Amino acid sequence: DTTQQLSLLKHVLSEDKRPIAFIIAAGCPVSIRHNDAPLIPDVAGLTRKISDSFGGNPDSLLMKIIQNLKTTIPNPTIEDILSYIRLLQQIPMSGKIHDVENSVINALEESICELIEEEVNVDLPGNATPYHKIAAWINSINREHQVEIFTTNYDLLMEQALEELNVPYFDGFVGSKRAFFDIRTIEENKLPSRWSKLWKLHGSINWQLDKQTQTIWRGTPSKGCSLIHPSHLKYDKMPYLVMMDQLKLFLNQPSAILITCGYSYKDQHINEVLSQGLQTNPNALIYGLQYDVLENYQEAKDMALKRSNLILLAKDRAIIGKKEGEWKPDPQSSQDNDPLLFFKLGDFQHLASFLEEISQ
Amino acid sequence: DTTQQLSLLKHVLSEDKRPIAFIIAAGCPVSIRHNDAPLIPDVAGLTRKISDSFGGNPDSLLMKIIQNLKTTIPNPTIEDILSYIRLLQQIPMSGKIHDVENSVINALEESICELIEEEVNVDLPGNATPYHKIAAWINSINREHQVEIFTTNYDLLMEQALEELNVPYFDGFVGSKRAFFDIRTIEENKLPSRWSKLWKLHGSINWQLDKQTQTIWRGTPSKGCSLIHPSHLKYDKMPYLVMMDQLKLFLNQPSAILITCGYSYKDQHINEVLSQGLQTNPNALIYGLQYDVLENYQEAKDMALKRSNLILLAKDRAIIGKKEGEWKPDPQSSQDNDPLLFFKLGDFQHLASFLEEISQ
Amino acid sequence: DTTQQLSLLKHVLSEDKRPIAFIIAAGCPVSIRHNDAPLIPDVAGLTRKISDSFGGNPDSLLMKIIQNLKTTIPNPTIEDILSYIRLLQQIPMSGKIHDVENSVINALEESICELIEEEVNVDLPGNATPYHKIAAWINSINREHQVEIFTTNYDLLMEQALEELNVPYFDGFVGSKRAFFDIRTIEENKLPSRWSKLWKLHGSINWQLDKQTQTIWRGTPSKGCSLIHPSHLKYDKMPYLVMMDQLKLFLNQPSAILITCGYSYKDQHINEVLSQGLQTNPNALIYGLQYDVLENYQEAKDMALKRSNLILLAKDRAIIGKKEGEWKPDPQSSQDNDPLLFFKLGDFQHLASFLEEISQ
Repeated sequence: DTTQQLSLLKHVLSEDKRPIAFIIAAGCPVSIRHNDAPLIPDVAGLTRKISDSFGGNPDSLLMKIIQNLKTTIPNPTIEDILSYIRLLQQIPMSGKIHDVENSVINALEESICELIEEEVNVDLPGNATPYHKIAAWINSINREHQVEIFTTNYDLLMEQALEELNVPYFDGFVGSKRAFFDIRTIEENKLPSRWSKLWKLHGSINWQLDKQTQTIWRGTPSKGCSLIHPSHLKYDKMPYLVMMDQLKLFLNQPSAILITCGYSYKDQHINEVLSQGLQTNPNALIYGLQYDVLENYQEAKDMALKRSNLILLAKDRAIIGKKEGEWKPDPQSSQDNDPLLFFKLGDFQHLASFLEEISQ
Repeated sequence: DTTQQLSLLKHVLSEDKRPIAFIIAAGCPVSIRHNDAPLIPDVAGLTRKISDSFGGNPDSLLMKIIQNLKTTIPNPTIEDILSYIRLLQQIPMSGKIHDVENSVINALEESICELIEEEVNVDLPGNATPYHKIAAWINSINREHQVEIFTTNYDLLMEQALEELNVPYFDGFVGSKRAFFDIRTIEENKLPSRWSKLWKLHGSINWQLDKQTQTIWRGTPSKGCSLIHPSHLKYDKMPYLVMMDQLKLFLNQPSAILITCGYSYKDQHINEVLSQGLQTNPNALIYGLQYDVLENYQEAKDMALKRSNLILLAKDRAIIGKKEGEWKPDPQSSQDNDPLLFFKLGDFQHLASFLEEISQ
Repeated sequence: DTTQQLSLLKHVLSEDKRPIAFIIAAGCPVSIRHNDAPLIPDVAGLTRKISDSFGGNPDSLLMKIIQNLKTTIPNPTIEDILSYIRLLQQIPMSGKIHDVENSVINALEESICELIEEEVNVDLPGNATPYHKIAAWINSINREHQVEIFTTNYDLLMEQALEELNVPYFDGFVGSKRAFFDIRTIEENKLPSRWSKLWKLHGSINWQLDKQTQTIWRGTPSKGCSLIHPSHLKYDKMPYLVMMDQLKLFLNQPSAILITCGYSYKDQHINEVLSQGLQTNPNALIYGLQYDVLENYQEAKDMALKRSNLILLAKDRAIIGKKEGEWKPDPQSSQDNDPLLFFKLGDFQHLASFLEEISQ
């Protein structure tokens, strides 16, 4: 099954008459090897670091909140904890839920934000990283349709890689000193055709908010970024709806394509916007790829079974147009012992190799 | 001054080359006189009746909630109370804030919904009501641009008036038995040019939700309608964002017009969407009219002073393109005593008379 | 004969350049199996249960009327009984024909109306019913020509199946509270091309009449629906002529197609409108299919023998262009005993399977 999918992917990517996009999740940053350790320990890692940082003491508010969430959420995460804490802050919660913290909840969330900021504030080492290969592919060939990239991460790796190889892009903000969030140009949609576009759905580490005018601006990472929010903030002093609107508006164009790398389809709003855009535009496609085994992704299988234009591919099997298929007999593993049919090409490093092979 | 604005409104409404809209708030239902009493006691009455219904006993949860809200917001209302109760429901609030009601908060909100449903579930008496006059104006002349109506009320007066005079309209839902919320046709925007469109921003009394499939549908008013929400519900099993997108998308059309009757600009989301639409489309106009005195409307003054495409008119003064003007010397009141210059036409009955005169 | 007709039907249905229609009679509701019993016992059942409901007592008016009709009508039915009763009450029939019932005829027709109402007031069980498959076929592919459905039944199965699978349609009425019968839009014929159209020729259980203004409207099934009339009512406070006219007007577009399922051609008006429209447009086709043996249908054979563009098909033989043919030798039944050549595809469940196969 490797040959057919590889060839068709080559054909669809080689054409320059179709829009292309990406979705980048924690899989891409974790795929970078450093000191035989993950560059960023992903959502589970960033959750466990907070859990161990405050220790196992039951007197801590954060451990109490985690065990409270265990009753409702089987596997609570940092996103859920942050949303829960912000929610508790929204109302004068002086009750027994916050009896231990009459006002220490603000300090707890402040420390969580600071530690996340310290953890994800790194840079790309060297010029052999996969992001450099991806940017090289992007600027290798001039195409009449712009290449967009959607990022659910907080790190600035992709911006750095796009600047080092000198690929222009527009991420929403326009300006030099304290770039503001320009709105009109976003929906004019008449940027130069050579530009890429980098949308950050979940915010970033450098976004900040000035409460004096209650307006946001992209600057430099300072002590506490107030738009670290994983899509949990105020009403439309908020660009989240606009980035989602941009994803949706992108999906509705004819012969649209999309590729997800490192996404586990565990976020509801992304999933429903993908579903809406996918049904509203039959021509829309999602060539979602999972580095993990498909058996761990019930949500992905449900999505694939509900729509016919979602060519979901996994490590072991594949779902091509509401029908599920497995790997055909091929000598994927030369060794006789454990002849596992694994599609190793779904790894992000291997994906970058694939793109650079296409480009050259 | 009356002559200039009256004539220009007549000319701009008489033309059929421009889109027209309305925004209808509690002022329109309250302007109907019945038994020398208000037909609907408006938001202040709708709140005070609820407060008096549970009595002045401090043991009641609702009064404790009201006094809790007094500490943060000076003037709590039914919308704020409902949002606050729903918010408290969102997390396992078993603490001292909800110590009195371990689980009685759900009962409290259920009773609030039932009582408000009983209060706003009435019908139009006779055929002399102003809504009938407005519908007569709408169907009096065929215009190449559809006339839309945005309603923030919960009553079904507008639908009944449009039905009795046989004016077709599309309110989002398509079907007969238990009509679903059709999404695609909303954004295709290719309905017959004769149809009006009636959008319900704050929900309505007949919308209901089935939790088995977590999908909404408009049917008949049963005991407990789960979409009474004044824009406080789940993520996009929710039509609120779609109606908001429709308001925005309408505002961006060339030479767009809008009229607000009974609106006090006391909702932040409505206000910011109006402002953003005004900015993105300078040609957009808002001929907002207030029945009350201008001195009570700080938000209206602010919006009118920071934008130029908003010809706000009040009972006493007017704001025409970022410049504030008052009533010029005219014999508005014949009586010598208290020669108050009041633009009395801003009341909804007088507005209906004005439209009737224009149509005939 | 199976292969050729099956292939030709596949080709004619697969094309998106032609109008398509359906006619749905009691065969489709009865084809549903429930508790090893018919979901609706069809016209014979709905007549015999009325007969047994009033018992075998000769003192009953209804039994007297049935035996009176036996003299003229060999096999009287519920339609004939209802028409006869409405005729009897149309004039002051105080004579010996109504000597037993000075005023009890109104009570008799009432009780008949409610009894029919409860007997036909059911819902679709599950999601494996054939109607769901038909709607899935309808919305499976976008076609430039709208798919209409004509129904002679009183049940609301088709509406429920269409709206559960998110299929829009227009059944004549426009509105939300008490949807009125809009006339102009019916003949404008400029609805969005994506919409289906569901016409109810024989009325329905939810249509009602307000005598204060003598106007009809679709609402919710209440106690006694005054428009269950099987095309026997007042003059043009009556939409029957309009739906008949709509069938006629549909027959006149070029390359028009039509399929009847469960129809026995026992209605004079439908038969003559089919014949006349088939005369006027020789390009019109009717692929009438009978689940029963053709020998029971003299009317269908007569009509097929009068016209060349009516490819009538039966269980045993077929009539293709005024020439009658029988089943060619094929191993339809594997068993040697009773090698009956029966076209099993004429059953409605099998038709739903056929449409599902075409769609997939």
